[PDB]
Amino acid sequence: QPRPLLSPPETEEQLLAQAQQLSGYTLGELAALVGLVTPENLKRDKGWIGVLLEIWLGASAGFAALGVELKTIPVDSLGRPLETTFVCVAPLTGNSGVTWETSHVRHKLKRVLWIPVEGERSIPLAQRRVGSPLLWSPNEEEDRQLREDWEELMDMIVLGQVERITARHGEYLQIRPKAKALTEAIGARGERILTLPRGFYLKKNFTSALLARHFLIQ
Repeated sequence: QPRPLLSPPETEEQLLAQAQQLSGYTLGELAALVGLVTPENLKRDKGWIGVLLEIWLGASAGFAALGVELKTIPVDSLGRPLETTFVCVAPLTGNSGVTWETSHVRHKLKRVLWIPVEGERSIPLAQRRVGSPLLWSPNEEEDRQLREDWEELMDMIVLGQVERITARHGEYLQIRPKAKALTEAIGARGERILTLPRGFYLKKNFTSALLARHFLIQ
């Protein structure tokens, strides 16, 4: 029977052991154990699940230390990703001299704690359960492909071909509009263009394969 961490995890094994303690419990049960009330619609408190997990993952403090990025991931009653996963915002101006090494994507992705949560809309927020957590780092072959995708997409962005981008660019990573708003960028001629703000995303089949791995034998 779970209890929130009296202090932040001092190691990633401590952080994972706790995350695993919340598997099977619903957001409503986890909030009731901490004196919180689950909204009836997340749209009113857009960042509610994040605060709750942070309270449980140790000290609200009224993971940057451990070097592990926490990422919730919406899944179905079977634990498979419902959608595309957002990594970070893709800036269309002022990203020169930036590399894969000093990129926020690689940073945020170097070591991740995936926390599956049933994200199916029709399910009352309070009845959505936490799945099985998974600490993950891209292997050398995945990290080369992530670099290939990041360099390609940033190349297009800076070369003035952001509108030329589709889901066909990048095997793992993807750039999709972050969704009214328009952000400034560079065109095919180098001219100024207004466009939909963008973000780096990970394909569904990618987060899908990684959560499913440990199940397979032979």
